[PDB]
Amino acid sequence: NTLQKIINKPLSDFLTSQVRQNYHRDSEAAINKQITLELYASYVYLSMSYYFDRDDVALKNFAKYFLHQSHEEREHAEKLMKLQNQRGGRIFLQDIQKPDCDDWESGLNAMECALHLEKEVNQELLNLHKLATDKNDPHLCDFIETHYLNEQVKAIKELGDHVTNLRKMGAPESGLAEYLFDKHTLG
Amino acid sequence: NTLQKIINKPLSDFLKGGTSQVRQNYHRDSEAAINKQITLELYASYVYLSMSYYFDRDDVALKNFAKYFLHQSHEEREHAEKLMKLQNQRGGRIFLQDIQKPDCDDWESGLNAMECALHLEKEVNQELLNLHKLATDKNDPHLCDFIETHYLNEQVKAIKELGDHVTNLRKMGAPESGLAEYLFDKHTLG
Amino acid sequence: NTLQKIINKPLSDFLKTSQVRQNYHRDSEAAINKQITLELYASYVYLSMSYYFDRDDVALKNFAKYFLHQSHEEREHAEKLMKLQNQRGGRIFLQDIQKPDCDDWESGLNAMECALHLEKEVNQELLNLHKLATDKNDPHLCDFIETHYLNEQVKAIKELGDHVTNLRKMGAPESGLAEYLFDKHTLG
Amino acid sequence: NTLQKIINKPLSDFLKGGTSQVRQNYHRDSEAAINKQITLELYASYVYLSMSYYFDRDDVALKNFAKYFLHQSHEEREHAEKLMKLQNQRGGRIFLQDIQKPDCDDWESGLNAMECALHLEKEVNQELLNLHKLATDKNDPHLCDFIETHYLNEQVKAIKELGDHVTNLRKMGAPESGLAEYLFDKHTLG
Amino acid sequence: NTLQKIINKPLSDFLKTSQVRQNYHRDSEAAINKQITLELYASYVYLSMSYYFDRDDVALKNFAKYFLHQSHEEREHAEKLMKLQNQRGGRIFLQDIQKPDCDDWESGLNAMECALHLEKEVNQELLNLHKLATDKNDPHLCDFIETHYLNEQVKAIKELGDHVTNLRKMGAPESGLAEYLFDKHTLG
Amino acid sequence: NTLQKIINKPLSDFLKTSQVRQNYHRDSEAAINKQITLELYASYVYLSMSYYFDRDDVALKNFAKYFLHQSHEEREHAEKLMKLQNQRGGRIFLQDIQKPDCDDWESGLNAMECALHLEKEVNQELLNLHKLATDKNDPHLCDFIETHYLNEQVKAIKELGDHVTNLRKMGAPESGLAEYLFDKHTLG
Repeated sequence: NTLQKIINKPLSDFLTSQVRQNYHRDSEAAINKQITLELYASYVYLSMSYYFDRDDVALKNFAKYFLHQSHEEREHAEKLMKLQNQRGGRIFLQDIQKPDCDDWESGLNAMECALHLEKEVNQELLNLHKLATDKNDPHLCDFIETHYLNEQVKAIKELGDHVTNLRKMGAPESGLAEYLFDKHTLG
Repeated sequence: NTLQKIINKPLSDFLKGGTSQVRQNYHRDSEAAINKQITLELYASYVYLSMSYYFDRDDVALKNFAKYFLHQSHEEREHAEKLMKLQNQRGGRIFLQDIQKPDCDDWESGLNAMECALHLEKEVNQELLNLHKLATDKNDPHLCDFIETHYLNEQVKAIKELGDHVTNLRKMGAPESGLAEYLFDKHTLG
Repeated sequence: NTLQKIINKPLSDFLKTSQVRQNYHRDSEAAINKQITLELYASYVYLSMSYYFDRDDVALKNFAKYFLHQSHEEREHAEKLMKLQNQRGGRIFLQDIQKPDCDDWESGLNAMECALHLEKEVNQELLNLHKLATDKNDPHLCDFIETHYLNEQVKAIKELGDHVTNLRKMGAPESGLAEYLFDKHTLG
Repeated sequence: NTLQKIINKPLSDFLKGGTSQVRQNYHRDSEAAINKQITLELYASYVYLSMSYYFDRDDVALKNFAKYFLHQSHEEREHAEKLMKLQNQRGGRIFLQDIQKPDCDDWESGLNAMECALHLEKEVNQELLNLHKLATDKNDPHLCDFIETHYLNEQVKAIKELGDHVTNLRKMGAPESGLAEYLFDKHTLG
Repeated sequence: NTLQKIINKPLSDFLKTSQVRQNYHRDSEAAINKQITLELYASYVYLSMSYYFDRDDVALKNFAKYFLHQSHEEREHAEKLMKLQNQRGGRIFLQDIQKPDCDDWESGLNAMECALHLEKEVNQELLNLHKLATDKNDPHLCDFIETHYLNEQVKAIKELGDHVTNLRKMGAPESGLAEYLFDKHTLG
Repeated sequence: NTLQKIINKPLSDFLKTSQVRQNYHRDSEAAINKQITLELYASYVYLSMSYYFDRDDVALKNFAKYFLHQSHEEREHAEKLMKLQNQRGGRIFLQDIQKPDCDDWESGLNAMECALHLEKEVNQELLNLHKLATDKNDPHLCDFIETHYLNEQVKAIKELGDHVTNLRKMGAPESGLAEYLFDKHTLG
């Protein structure tokens, strides 16, 4: 899992200003690591979106839904870069690795992969909050809380709801199920 | 059922002790039965509240089933508040009691929840009819007309709608077809 | 005190795996179920308080309106905790809602004083809930309590203290004129 | 600096003596530190007020520098009023003290004033972070969240903006170029 | 009395050539700096007064609003004197703003009485400032004090005297009902 | 130049029949996937430029806005190319987006010059892509390039050249006043 590979790199791989105060180098590095995760997640959703744009898949609202998710992730990354400059840290950009799948199989499978991805990103934001708590950085703790933590919980709950419905309607075997879910839930 | 335990409790247990300047032709039994009816409406409110957030679960995820029962829970609380208003209007004294928890935490499906709601509404309707019989026997025409205009047709309408909902879900294959409950959630409750 | 009895009940009485569950301890899950019954109980107290002032021998309509509003706010508090429980993957476990401690709230001052004490007892449980979430390293739960309960609780306590003060300075418990004018000028 | 004398004064000197019906989980140290923070915000208000009318002088005459610092002076007074509101909300007692005069009557230029404002905001931010550490140690989550939502990001935003202002003025030749301060006054602060 | 101490400070403590300066004596310049600290001090007293009535054990919201407004008016008075100082070519010389004399203002009546006395003490200094400007043959300074301070001071004194009278006739210091009704009907 | 390494990569590395595919050569499908990578890379470069000027030691807000908008336009270009790939029956093959060459652009002039070079390099690959479509007799792909990229590329290059000229005339990278005034008057 290339996502798990990014999560396992040390903080030193993601590395004085007049504005800097109470901003630990570990926090600065973790913010740069979080930028990479958000940019990667944006790439995964962009890939998912145009998979459903294929003539042999052709689920238009699945495509719209994941495209909007991709733009939300890109917006998260840009707000993290803004925070980095606000605190006096320096942005250190890395390669955005390609997603692990070219073919996402089905609408149910794509929602299951999105649920897994959001829970893995949530764990990193939780570890990022723990690091900011250990470094006594309450401004960074507040930033993570206000902008991410409840947004991840809602995204995870919404993806779980979508997974549950698709499985109860007929799993990926019923192409009728994915079509009707595309119209009635994502429409 | 916890409902039956409330229904079969002696009337005098719904009185504060076990005269208002406004009290007139308001029998102690009627005052007691109004307090009993408040407990039933509050209980029914709790049942629909439990039902509502069952469908809000990530492993059930029927948003309109959840919205529908939450609205019903609020209507029941409103019926109870109006009965408390009536109790004070006639000079009775409100005597509250524990609101017992519902019998289930896990309703099985949209069909089963509709069916349990149908049974609950008929049980509450029966107690409302007994309350009317008591008001007739005590020659309380104001109480009789109060029950008629505010509860009797509303219970009949609720009972008819729940039956329609049960019927439609059964015809689409509700217990087994998750597609049936999904499309009913969209087309009828949405 | 029924409320003290609920507060002293152990966490295990508020219990008995989800695809959305993450970093959600069983203790936090039980404590959310505990807080749900506290808010439901508080809603019941205010409901009782409200219709006491609707009595023909009390007849303070704005006291009644004030407490009925607080009753609906506590119910909304409870419903948002049930929504949170499902958001995090816990299982809602409902208990009996005990009847309020009083049937007769005596006066407007006395009802305000009981409301102040009730809101302070609920605040303590919220602070204990926040402490448990901090120990369990649940920042989302910590933030949820912070944004939705702590400042609202502090504002509720300050408003009730203000009300109790004005009523006492007006001569409330003896002076029925004081409670009438307070009902008109502050709650009206 | 007069600021450092306030910061290093013992906590108990910011208490009235040296229980409210609403007081709950509000430690004496927190009550003292809120009174200390009020003195700092009032001091910062005085500093920006002195800065503002320096640029209003006929021999300085930078109208937008004057408007900018006067607005900052009003924001600081507003922070102090809100802390007095919080003190009463939690049952503490407001204890005021002398607002010491600023250290300068003659700020040297627009750049120097921006730089002194940058230093003052970082000094106040540091005391706000110490106040948060104290509220954490006393397990006061309401106070922690109050400081977070109302001061911490606002201080970071103020600190970033002042740094931008200092940077731009230095790049245009601010200390020596009066043209630089004139055009910055027009294009950035106007 | 901190205010008496400021008033008794000599003019030389409020000092230490401009192209705009004309007919502006160093005495007038020092007296403007003195008046600035008086208005700043008065703003501090009213601020203290305001949040005394915001206390949960006082809880008179319109008293608090009234005094907070007066605090901002005194601050605006001070800022206009700083603008005048620069208009005439003087140099602003800021001093410490002393803390108010009281922490506890006792009651609404007592706060109004202290406000009346404060406004009368500031009025005296304004009249002394106008007298100095007349002796120095500074008609612009005389006119500035006339249009911006004298009638506003007289109106402030008359309004506070009215307030003190109504509170006393209502039974203010003993009767908490009086101060509550005055807060609602006159300040509300 | 990381850009050149992408440009010099063979077409076979950009490849991993549909009912809609018609007259769509495998080389064109691969070259579309290559152009997607180029537009995504350019988006990354402009995003890096944008937040360079957002730094507190650079602090040119309109430079930052100008490049952020350019970064969104490049990403919009990439999304329309993926739409084209699916329209013609090709299969999107995504690759790593390489990090930009510089973390630290030196100034507004240097960033503008680097943008000028980048757009010219992307224009050359679009012209090669048009040449490939011409040789494979793909008039639909030729027209797609003509209408959506060629004139937009020419307009971007002329604008960037205009900006570079003005910045150099005004005082080059040495005048910080020049970059500030250009930021206000041209990019504002």
